[PDB]
Amino acid sequence: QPRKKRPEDFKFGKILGEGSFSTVVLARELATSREYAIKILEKRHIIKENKVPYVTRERDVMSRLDHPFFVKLYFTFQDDEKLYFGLSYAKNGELLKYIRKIGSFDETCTRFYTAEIVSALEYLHGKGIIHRDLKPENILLNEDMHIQITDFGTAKVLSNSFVGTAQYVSPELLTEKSACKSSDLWALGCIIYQLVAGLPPFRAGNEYLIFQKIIKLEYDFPEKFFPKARDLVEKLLVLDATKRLGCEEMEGYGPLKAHPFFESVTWENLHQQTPPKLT
Ligand SMILES: O=c1[nH]ccc2cc(-c3ccccc3CO)ccc12
Repeated sequence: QPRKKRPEDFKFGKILGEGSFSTVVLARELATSREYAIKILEKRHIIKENKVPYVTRERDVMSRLDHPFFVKLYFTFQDDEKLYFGLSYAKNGELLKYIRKIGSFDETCTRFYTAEIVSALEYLHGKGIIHRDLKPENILLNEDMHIQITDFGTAKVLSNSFVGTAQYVSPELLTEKSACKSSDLWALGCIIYQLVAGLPPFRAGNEYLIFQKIIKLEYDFPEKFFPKARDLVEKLLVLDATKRLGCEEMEGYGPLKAHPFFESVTWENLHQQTPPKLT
């Protein structure tokens, strides 16, 4: 590989995002003119907080991902106080940003971007990995407007430690501290609802209220909801995780990709296709 890089190799700029144990900063590599999104983590804070297992697992999962619908790790290096991860810069930002600005997607865009997410999850789960915190803030759009899914600190590599954003948490989490590939499919059913309705399916004044509706399966479809989308969503937001379309007990991604909502989809070269214009 090329020699290890250093902070001094980069012109740092704009902060792209702030996590709890990391900041992501836009950097341009001097020698190449390339722009990376560099995730910076301070060792003391990680060690103090007992996150070494999470930082490690993050780097490790990201090293194993070789697929266009995922953020790529290009390099890592380290000074005395900090860790740096050279990641793909997603030029167009969060999917949630677009949900906000156009309110919700028409059927073509829902179907295109839903399909990409399904195809991303098929690959991920193929390698025995659970994202565990899938959501519109985690799904970035590169400058071609294809998705790039990020944020793998909280991911789990198959062979129950209490993660998740409230809106997208699956029942089994609230019930057994359990998580499986189907937890991600739950999140999918939530994200789909949100693409169409323009809003997460379970919403309440606070986390506890949210968790209540979730385990009760307490949410409703607006009348304008595309029927074939609604139908698919109903086969994902199933309290029983062994009966969610797309999971191993349901015989996997074949039946999920076969679902009528995806009738017009060509799964085979999704990232070669030209994304429908939003809105
Ligand atoms: O461009 C990026 N590449 C890889 C990761 C990444 C991550 C973020 C981020 C970071 C922290 C909190 C929220 C967010 C979401 O905005 C932004 C841009 C990128």
